[PDB]
This record gives sequence, C-alpha cells and structure tokens, in this order.
Amino acid sequence: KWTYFGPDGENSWSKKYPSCGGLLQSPIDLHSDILQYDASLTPLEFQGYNLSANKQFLLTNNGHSVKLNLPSDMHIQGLQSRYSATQLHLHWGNPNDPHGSEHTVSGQHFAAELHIVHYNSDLYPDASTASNKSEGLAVLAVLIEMGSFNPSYDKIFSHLQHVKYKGQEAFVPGFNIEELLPERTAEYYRYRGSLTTPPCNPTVLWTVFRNPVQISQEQLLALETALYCTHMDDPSPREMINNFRQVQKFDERLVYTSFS
Amino acid sequence: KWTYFGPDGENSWSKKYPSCGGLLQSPIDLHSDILQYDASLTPLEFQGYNLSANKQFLLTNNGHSVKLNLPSDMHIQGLQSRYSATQLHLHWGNPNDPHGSEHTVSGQHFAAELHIVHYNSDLYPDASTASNKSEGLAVLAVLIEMGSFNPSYDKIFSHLQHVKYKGQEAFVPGFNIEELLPERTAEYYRYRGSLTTPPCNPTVLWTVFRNPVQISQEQLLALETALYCTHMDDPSPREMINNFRQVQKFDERLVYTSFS
Ligand SMILES: CCCCNC(=O)c1cc(S(N)(=O)=O)c(Cl)cc1SCCc1ccccc1
Ligand SMILES: CCCCNC(=O)c1cc(S(N)(=O)=O)c(Cl)cc1SCCc1ccccc1
Ligand SMILES: [Zn+2]
Ligand SMILES: [Zn+2]
Repeated sequence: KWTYFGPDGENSWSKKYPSCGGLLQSPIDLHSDILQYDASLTPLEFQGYNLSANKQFLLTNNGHSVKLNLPSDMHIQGLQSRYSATQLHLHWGNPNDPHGSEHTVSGQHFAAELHIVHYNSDLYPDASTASNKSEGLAVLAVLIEMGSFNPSYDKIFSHLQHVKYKGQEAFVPGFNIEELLPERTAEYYRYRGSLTTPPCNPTVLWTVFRNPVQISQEQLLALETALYCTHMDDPSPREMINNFRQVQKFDERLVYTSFS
Repeated sequence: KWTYFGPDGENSWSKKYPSCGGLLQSPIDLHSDILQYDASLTPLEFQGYNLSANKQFLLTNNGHSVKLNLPSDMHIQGLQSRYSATQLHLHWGNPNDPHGSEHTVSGQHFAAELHIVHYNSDLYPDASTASNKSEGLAVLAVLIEMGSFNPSYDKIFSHLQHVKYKGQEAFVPGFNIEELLPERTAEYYRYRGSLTTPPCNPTVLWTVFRNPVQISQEQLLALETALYCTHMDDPSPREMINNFRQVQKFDERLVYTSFS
C-alpha cells in the first residue's frame, strides 16, 4: 500500500518497495542537454491496435488510476522482442492545478499522460511475471495538453462514472487504440527506466512520443473529479488526483531521440 | 550514510531520516500560480557579513558539498528572531548538464545554488540543536547562472584545489559575504520548508532571492569538476556532482513574494 500524498507518498515508497530507491527510475525531465540522436530508432508498428467496436474491454479503478485491459494480440513490432499489450491507464493533476503529466519537457508538465503498457511476450507469459525481470516491459507515453475535445479519449472518459471507486469495473466498447496516439509517432524519445509506480522495477523500455495530443478542459475536469482511490464503503474516502511521480535523477543515462 | 545516487539516494533518505518523507519538504518549483505578493515582506539586513580579510575561515569538503564555516556574530535582522550564521555551502549539477540548483523558477534549473544557513540564536545555542526545533533555521538562497566572472565567488572557488577530497580542510581570508548576494535583495521568495538534506527537518524559513548572480563558464566548471565525495585514497573515487535534491510536491500552499 502506497499513495501520491503524505506518509505513504513517493518519498516513502522505497521503505516497502526497494526498487523505488534504486537506479534507472522514471519519470524524467526531457531537456536538450541529455538528448542524443540515434539512427537505430526506426518507426514502431502498432499491430492489432484496431479493437472491434462490437467487442468489450474491461475498464477498472485499481485505486491508483483508471486502467483499460488490452488483449495480448495487440502488440508492438520494432523492438528487440515482441512486446504484447496488457493495459493502458492515465496520470493527471487536479481541477486547481491541471498539470499532472509524469514526464516533463524542459521542466514543463503537460495536463496529463497516457501509458500503454506492454510485456515481453517472447520471454514471459504476462506483465505480472515480466515486471521484475530483465527486458520485461515497454510503455508508449502520450503527453496530453488541454485543447480541443477528443472523441477518441472520450471512448474512455464517458465510462468513468461506472468506475468511481476502487475495484469497480465496467465493459467499454473496443475502438482503434491508435486514435490515442499523436501525429508523427516516428518522432519519439527512448530511454531505460522503471515503473513510475511501486514496485518501481527498472525493467521498462520507455518510448515517449515527441508530439502531444489534446483533450478539452471539460474532459480533464471529468477525469480529475470522477475517481476515488478508495472503496465505495471507505469512511476516509480519497480523491484520485495528482497521481504522478516527481521526475527522478538521470543516474548517468541519456535519452535517445529518433529526431535531430 | 546518505548520497544523491545509488541505493542510499534521496528516495531512500526516509528510511533512516523519517522527516524526508514528511510535511513541508524543500526544495520546490517557484511558479506564478503558487506566488502571492505580501506587501508586509520588508528588506532583510545582513549584519557582520563584512569579514576581516585578516581573519581566516574554514572551508571543508564533507562529501555532500563544500562548506565555508561562518562566525555566529554574523546575522540577519528583519525576522521575528535573530538568526546567526553557521555555514554556507553550494549545490551544482555536472558539466554535460550544468543545471544543479535545488529551487526551480517556472520549472527551470539555474546552474547552481548557494545556501547561507542561519539558526535561531535567540532560542538555541547552535545550528545542530536548532535544526530539529520550531523556527530553528533560516536559509538565504542565491540562484547562480553562467555569465561574467565573479571576483567575490572566486574568493571561494580559488581554494577548491585544497579540499578536492572528503575530509580535506582549508582557510579563506574573510571577504564581504554580502558580495555573494545578487542585486535587489529586497526582492525575494519566502516560504516555510525543510533542510534539502537529511535529516530533512521541516524547520527552515526559506528566502530565495528573485535575481540570480552570474559566475563565468570557467568558475562553474571548476566547481562541477574540482571535488570528489570520496577520501583522497578511496580506491574507487566518485566525482562530487548532482548534489541537489529533486523538487518536492507543494500541495495547497503559497510562496509569498516581497515583489508585486
Ligand atoms: C500493480 C499496481 C500498481 C499500478 N501501476 C500499474 O498498473 C503500472 C504502471 C506502469 S507505468 N506507470 O510505469 O507506465 C507500468 Cl510500466 C506497469 C504497471 S502494471 C504491470 C506490471 C505489473 C503487474 C502486476 C504486478 C506488478 C507489476
Ligand atoms: C550534517 C548535515 C549534512 C549536510 N547538510 C547541511 O550542512 C545543511 C544543509 C541545509 S540546506 N541544504 O537545506 O540549506 C541546511 Cl538548512 C542545514 C544544514 S546543516 C545545519 C543543521 C544541522 C547540523 C547538524 C546536524 C543536523 C542539522
Ligand atoms: Zn503509468
Ligand atoms: Zn543547501
């Protein structure tokens, strides 16, 4: 058990989850001095992203974020192994401070952040088994900026009202998960890092897209007001807000870019 | 034992230093939405900061920073108690990434940060005894950027050669310590926080001057490269770099400004 605020917050994670106080932690601040162009970084292909709108996918409040379960037929080609999808989820701030991206760019938070989590299906049978193992995970990160209404993101946000409390679950119709990605997915940052949550294992190949996507003010307000970290019956209910980790020391890492 | 790197890093400080996971942690990002002008914040007076050049003061490498011992006769006038000087020390980054201030303005790191540590000499005999007590400590924080050669900061940096390693000590003719302060010291940020180092006690009244000082690219490089955090005959030397804490979450609070 852990939170983003007070005694159980991120400065205390390492007391229960030692990897949280180890090396190669995420997120990080993307800034010119630590960037390095790499000709190796070829375009990813997103296979099986186009989920049938006549099929149903489990959305869950896990007490930390809202998660959408993804089928393992969904995958990434282009890395050293096949990375199969396990779930996507978000990180955001609060109505009075809508700047809850995990990754920052030249010291600036975006409004929110989407993480599409994949596991090494060539090595491991699921994300859970893969999470504490070498080369176990790969995440696509989309930075989210406040702008126009996003009908694609709304295929998640219109469902939040059925997963208000921890452990609540709701079937959501499939849609093309590629619609959540920004323009020019060929332009990305790539670095070796960790889960941004406990148990913080340094097993994550990070891809952060260069370009953000936009969702409206009304979409962020809904995301920032709809969810609780706590069970429906908890007498000390806590709002699910500011569910982002502070950026971490580089530990001599560089971030490789597909662009110069 | 505590460091800015590896398993004994800042995410692990809370294990042996509980306060590092507690309330009112420094440093923080100073940005517009958390600033509030308070017309009641008048100028500090720096008394006995003009040290005899015929008096000598101990410079030490403690393996966390380089520290100049200061005489208690020097103090700040303007607060509700007299705060007497104990030491000044610095925080910096590394030559590939020369952005190692502790406090940030609008998410931006300055090259470095000087701290002049004072203690409540009306209530407490010493900084050690004051450190974990109400209204114990007051720091003057100076943000340092690349710029023109600074003769006054060179009165310190000219002696780094003699304190290369953990343990080494050296003497510095006195100079006017007010010479290390920027222009318009009437302009400052003010907030209650913590030591940025273990034991992280929430006992510090922070005064961060609005205006940075400038040191030359060569002065900054000397600081970043002159010192080690290991003993002169450690087999495995460690360069003393990136000796700054990551900014902390600053939830539902204000930094007050002396400036509109
Ligand atoms: C186990 C509950 C903690 C909540 N975190 C995640 O679901 C999560 C977050 C990330 S992140 N924010 O770095 O993108 C990642 Cl990369 C993976 C997971 S969960 C999948 C791995 C796992 C499964 C089961 C137990 C432990 C880990
Ligand atoms: C034994 C302490 C280890 C190193 N830290 C400092 O000297 C230090 C740093 C700051 S900061 N970076 O917040 O300006 C401050 Cl406010 C005070 C001290 S040391 C003075 C207080 C103290 C002395 C002895 C034991 C504990 C605290
Ligand atoms: Zn995440
Ligand atoms: Zn300091």
